[PDB]
Amino acid sequence: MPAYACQRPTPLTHHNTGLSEALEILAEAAGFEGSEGRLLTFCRAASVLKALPSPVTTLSQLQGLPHFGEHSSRVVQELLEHGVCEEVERVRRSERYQTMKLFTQIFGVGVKTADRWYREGLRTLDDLREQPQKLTQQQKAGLQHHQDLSTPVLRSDVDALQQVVEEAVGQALPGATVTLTGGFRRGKLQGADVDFLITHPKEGQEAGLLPRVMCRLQDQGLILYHQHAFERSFCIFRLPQPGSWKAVRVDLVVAPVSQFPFALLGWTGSKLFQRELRRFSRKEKGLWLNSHGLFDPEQKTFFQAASEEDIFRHLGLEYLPPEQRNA
DNA sequence: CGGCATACG
DNA sequence: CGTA
DNA sequence: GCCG
Ligand SMILES: O=c1ccn([C@@H]2O[C@H](COP(=O)(O)NP(=O)(O)OP(=O)(O)O)[C@@H](O)[C@H]2O)c(=O)[nH]1
Ligand SMILES: [Cl-]
Ligand SMILES: [Cl-]
Ligand SMILES: [Mg+2]
Ligand SMILES: [Mg+2]
Ligand code: NA
Repeated sequence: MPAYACQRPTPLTHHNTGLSEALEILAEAAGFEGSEGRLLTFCRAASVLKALPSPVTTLSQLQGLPHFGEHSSRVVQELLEHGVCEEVERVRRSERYQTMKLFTQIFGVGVKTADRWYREGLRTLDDLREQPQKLTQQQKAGLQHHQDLSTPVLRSDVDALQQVVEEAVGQALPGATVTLTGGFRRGKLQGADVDFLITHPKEGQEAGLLPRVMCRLQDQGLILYHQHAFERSFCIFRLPQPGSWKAVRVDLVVAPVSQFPFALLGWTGSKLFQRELRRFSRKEKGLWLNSHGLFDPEQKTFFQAASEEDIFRHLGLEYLPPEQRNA
């Protein structure tokens, strides 16, 4: 078992679901308290279990696994012995955890805002609605649309949405393309949103594209919310339903075709996979990775990539398809 | 102990 | 600060 | 919280 998640296949479904979900509660709770290091260890421990070829049935099977020390091992031990971990249940039940979870789920609210509101005594969505003066326009939208946005987007929803985006993109710039990325590209059957990557085969033609796309979508009546030169858009989209419609989150990003492999890798995730891949690049290979490129700071040169495969090869890593990046 | 991914709106 |  |  290698120490970095980008060094091993992680499938979407696996053999240690209950154990990884318990560790991810502790990870989440760590984040709500601002402990990014603890969050990372619990996420990595969880992810290690996702990568195992069979269920953990005894504590000894943790020996030598990376990211399992005293704390994570005890969590697993208790689940194996009793079916529950007391620390985990205590977190689940706590007012702090439940309210930070509820508040950070709102589009436009992060940990810092949730925490402030929590300290101010606020606890429910209706608490927030009563004092609407204190909300940003983004948060107002997030709160109005919260019920719809809390329902999963279905894979079976995605194609219709992609078609609508393609129509607008084609008018904005003939020849421009739309690629499904994010969780659905990793094989998820549901998601919190739909993430699309846009480019054009002629380098440079994509400059100024996203505002054109957004204005067209808004003219079609499809945009319930968006922030408006830019290259990322975080929207709320109108998605048809039987006799009605629902709000869904849609992310759009534009990249030049030279950067497309880096953007595709970066947006396809998982989020933990990308963090680990970047950490690996920098700490093991001395190369700086982001969604735009891969930089050698000694030669002061960028690696040209024509494919994700190129990028894995330049990092000396075995290729992982998107389905195996579910760290 | 230091480090923990990296960027855009 | 928010967001991916 | 864990790794190197
Ligand atoms: O903090 C982040 C968030 C997101 N991302 C990158 O952006 C991608 C989409 O970010 P996302 O929030 O849409 N998550 P996703 O994996 O699609 O699952 P879901 O919750 O169902 O939408 C993620 O999969 C990462 O590749 C980051 O790199 N860092
Ligand atoms: Cl589906
Ligand atoms: Cl980036
Ligand atoms: Mg997504
Ligand atoms: Mg997204
Ligand atoms: Na939020």
